[PDB]
Amino acid sequence: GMQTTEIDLRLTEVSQQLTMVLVPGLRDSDDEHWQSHWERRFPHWQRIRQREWYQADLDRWVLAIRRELSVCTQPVILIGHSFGALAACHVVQQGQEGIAGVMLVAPAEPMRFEIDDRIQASPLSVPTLTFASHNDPLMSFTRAQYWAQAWDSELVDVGEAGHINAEAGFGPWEYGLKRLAEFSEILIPNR
Ligand SMILES: [Ca+2]
Ligand SMILES: [Ca+2]
Ligand SMILES: [Cl-]
Repeated sequence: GMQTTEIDLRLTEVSQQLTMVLVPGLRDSDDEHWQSHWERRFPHWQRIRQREWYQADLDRWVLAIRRELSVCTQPVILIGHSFGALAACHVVQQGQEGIAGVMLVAPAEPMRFEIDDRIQASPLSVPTLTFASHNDPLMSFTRAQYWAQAWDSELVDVGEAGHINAEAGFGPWEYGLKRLAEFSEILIPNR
């Protein structure tokens, strides 16, 4: 990457004070998925685990994120993909403490997973960044705009990026790391 060394230095400093938590969606994030690239690149970043990944169940994802937060010593940034991003949203909306910010990458339309009754179209109590594709099967761009506006999130148009997964080339996704660095630095307690 053109900006790799500067990305890594900046993110290494952010990590001295904030903890990144990776939240995958359905089936987990495979080895070539950006969340997995990022985990290998930043081995101190955290990642949720659970026994079953193949059934969308909001409460299981929420329970996994809660488990993860219970042992965090610093404020967390939740970095979600698809169903994982919905879970990140729901946990913040239900009033979970210890969250500095959330990054929602290709959040799914709640109806696709029959959780339209659990995700509110209302502001998230913390700073939020949302990345939306124009050819994501689970979320139209105009609906991404609707949700971002409702959630009071910044909306980052990544073009035709499919579902923002390995099959689409994400992948190392240095641009996501760059944006994360920008966003997270303003959340650091002592900068
Ligand atoms: Ca973990
Ligand atoms: Ca229904
Ligand atoms: Cl998903």
